[PDB]
Amino acid sequence: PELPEVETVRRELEKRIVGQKIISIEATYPRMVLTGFEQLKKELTGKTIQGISRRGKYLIFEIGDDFRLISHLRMEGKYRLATLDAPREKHDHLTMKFADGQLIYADVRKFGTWELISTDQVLPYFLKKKIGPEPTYEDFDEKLFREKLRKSTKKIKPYLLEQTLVAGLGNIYVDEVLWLAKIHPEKETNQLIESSIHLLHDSIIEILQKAIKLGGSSIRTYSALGSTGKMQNELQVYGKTGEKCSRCGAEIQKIKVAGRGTHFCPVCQQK
DNA sequence: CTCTTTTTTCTCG
DNA sequence: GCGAGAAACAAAGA
Ligand SMILES: Nc1ncnc2[nH]c(S)nc12
Ligand SMILES: [Zn+2]
Repeated sequence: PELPEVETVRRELEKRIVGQKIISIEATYPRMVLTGFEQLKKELTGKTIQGISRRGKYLIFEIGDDFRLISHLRMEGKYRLATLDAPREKHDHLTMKFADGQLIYADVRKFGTWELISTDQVLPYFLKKKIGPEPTYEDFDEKLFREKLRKSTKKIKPYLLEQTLVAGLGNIYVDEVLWLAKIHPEKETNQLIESSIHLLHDSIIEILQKAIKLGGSSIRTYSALGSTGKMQNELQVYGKTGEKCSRCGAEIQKIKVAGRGTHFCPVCQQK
């Protein structure tokens, strides 16, 4: 998932599991708990979920006053709220069991991670990761964004994907943002003019906030939190290779940029 | 059978 | 410090 999908999961979890006491925690893939599974099971069993927050693409469970469980879903991670008697599915790895149901984490590729850290170590954790600002008008300052772009010779798409200029863009939304802002993904950032940077800054906020409002992109929408998204119906370029651009009518092209599949309109996004 | 395709963090030169 | 490519892993399609 990208930031809008993670935010959708966050909202659903906030509505449903806040106030729930964890009865037990089980793992079939304990290796994904980077801070140690037995240690996490010992610390969190019997504790109450107080809230769910998010930073970039990271989900943060607030459990008791002193613990935070940092979860990253990476490429394919999925949570679901299931009955206590629900059968196990092939790629289910972890479960938090409550008195009236359970929260199951599944991940085909086993890339997702869990890390148990203390409340006062959350802000240093994200400082160490060098995560950039949230994509909001309040936190995403265009003036610093402009200065960072001016100083670099990096290509705009991979630089945006680094999460340092702004947090939360992944392959789908970076392609969508660059098409909306009429910028070629291989454009060197120090070549961008002030007006293009302004459009890019606002397009990042607008696309991500629209995707959040629509419940994220669910191209494969089934039996998991955040699966009822409608943003996939609003995609203009991502996965639209060979289809026509809604603005000019040229065919959308797919290329490889820094190892990622990249979808763009060659007319609207001049090299 | 092989090769390619689908977030983060590393090695290598 | 940099870019390129690989690594973690599983599965589907050409
Ligand atoms: N954390 C990242 N660093 C570099 N490139 C990236 N592409 C995506 S998606 N995430 C990252
Ligand atoms: Zn176009």
